[PDB]
Amino acid sequence: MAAGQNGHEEWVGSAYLFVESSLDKVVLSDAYAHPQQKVAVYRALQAALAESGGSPDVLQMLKIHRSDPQLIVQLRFCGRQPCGRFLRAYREGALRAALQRSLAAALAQHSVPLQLELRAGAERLDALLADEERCLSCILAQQPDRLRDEELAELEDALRNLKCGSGAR
Repeated sequence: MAAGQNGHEEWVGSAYLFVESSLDKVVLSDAYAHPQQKVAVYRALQAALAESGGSPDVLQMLKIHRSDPQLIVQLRFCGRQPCGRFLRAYREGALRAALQRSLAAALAQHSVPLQLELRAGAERLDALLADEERCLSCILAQQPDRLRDEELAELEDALRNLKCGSGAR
């Protein structure tokens, strides 16, 4: 156990994710326009991150951005441990999306190909799979902005109290 001066170790930034079903007959982005849908999607996306290593205590969504025929979601980071799981789990999530397309016909969908892309700077999703250290430089290069997300922060904080996982029994 060594120690002396107070280390700062500050690692936090914002990342943009694009989610689309690759379908031009359904306008999914418009559906997220409604506020109730954004909040409902808010909990759905939060649970999905836990599977990839994005717990609501370390990784949270700052806000949902809607632009063009795609959905943009802002993510926040703080712990390095859950950060490595976030990018490593991202590759696995993309593979899972391919399964949904084959399962679409099997269940009741002609085809629902969904995919996630990362845009943190000049490197895209294919530019982050090769080097993992670079993704941190891009995500950390851009500072977050809570000036316009003050209302969202209260909404996610209220959501935390409603959810009670890890029961004592």
